[PDB]
Amino acid sequence: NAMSFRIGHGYDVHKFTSAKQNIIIGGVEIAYHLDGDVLIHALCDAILGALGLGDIGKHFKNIDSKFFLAEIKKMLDKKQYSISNIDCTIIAQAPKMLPHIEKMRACLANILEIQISQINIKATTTERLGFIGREEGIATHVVCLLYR
Amino acid sequence: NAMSFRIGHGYDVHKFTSAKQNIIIGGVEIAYHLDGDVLIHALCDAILGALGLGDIGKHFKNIDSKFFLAEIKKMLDKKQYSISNIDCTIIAQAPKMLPHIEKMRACLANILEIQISQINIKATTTERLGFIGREEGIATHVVCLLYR
Amino acid sequence: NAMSFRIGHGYDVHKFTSAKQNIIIGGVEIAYHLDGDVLIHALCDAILGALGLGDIGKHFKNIDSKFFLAEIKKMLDKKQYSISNIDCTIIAQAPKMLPHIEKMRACLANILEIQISQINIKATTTERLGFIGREEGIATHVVCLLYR
Ligand SMILES: [Cl-]
Ligand code: NA
Ligand code: NA
Ligand code: NA
Repeated sequence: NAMSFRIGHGYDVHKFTSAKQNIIIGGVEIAYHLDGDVLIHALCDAILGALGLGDIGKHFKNIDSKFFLAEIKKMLDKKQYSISNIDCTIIAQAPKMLPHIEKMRACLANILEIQISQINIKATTTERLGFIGREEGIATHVVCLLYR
Repeated sequence: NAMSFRIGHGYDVHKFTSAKQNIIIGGVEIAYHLDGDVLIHALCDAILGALGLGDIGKHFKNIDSKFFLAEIKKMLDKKQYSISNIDCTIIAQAPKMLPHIEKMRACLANILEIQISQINIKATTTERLGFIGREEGIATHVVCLLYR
Repeated sequence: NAMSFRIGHGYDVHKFTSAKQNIIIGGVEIAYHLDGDVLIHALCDAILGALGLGDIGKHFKNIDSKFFLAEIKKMLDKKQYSISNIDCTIIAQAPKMLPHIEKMRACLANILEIQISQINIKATTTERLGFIGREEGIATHVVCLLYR
């Protein structure tokens, strides 16, 4: 017989939220900001993308994003596709990703039950240009290849 | 025997054109702006990309973009490749895409003569950052996988 | 038997460096600016990406970028994968790429020892929006598909 391959692509952006002092109003103290895991998000998007399932939005807060990834792993099995490989590009002026990347790979390879060598995570910069260069936020691109 | 797979990638950007009142000059009324379907454009690019055909520019105005997509469908057949699947990411702060996405999928699946499940369209935002966050325009990323 | 496919994705950005007159300080003349091949860079990233090898950074200045591409060609052989095809999107408001693209394709197809038709290079614009629209720099997206 023959086999089937499918590509997904996720893209996500996270805006940094500056922490600023809590304020009192009408005598009550309100902590504020002025959550989302950008990579796992783009990754879920890529996988549902490859499957013609739309995005994470079609299927669904403060729960560890790892959970969602685990639900996507199940949806993946029900559709009877496997991961061939995953490639990730984190785009950030900062923080510095390099120290944490292998941890990310092990973490996700585990949840997804593939080999570390089947999921690549690299980080680049915009060279201080655009909203990412000004450190207003970060983005990630994910591509996945699925097989049956 | 064996089979062949090929990846394309399109990327397109559309700048919004503000509608502003018509002006008279030298006594003649001139309507102005201060056309392109961004998705079908990136999509054509991805397909010609996968085939080593360059871009839509290598092969060619106000004609419905669906037409071009139909010519790309023919070029695809002459090269004897088929679509495995297509993944699309629309990047926009607005308008709101969600209501129109299924229409897009049906429309394009039809022209391309594949299953709706073979073409995925998702929409994300830049979270109000960069030119897209300021609503100056929109972009789309397309990836396609082709087989023989 | 069966075969294996793998996707890579590279993304690179280059900031233009304005040439401005040399300055003298403490009586010594210092030439300054206020190097990297963006495409070959994203391309290497895509290939190492597909292989679960991280990025060019994991494996390594003023040497012709073609060299690095040639080392990536060797790493590719040691892992025993082949290029199915490569798709490149150069994002620039300028300079004008169109005249130089075929040269790029021949150059890289040669080093990589594949057919010109196996590597596609297209160029688009941001329509004068964002850092690329303001001509502050350029980016490239590469996707590659590898087989065994
Ligand atoms: Cl900007
Ligand atoms: Na799809
Ligand atoms: Na190609
Ligand atoms: Na990989």
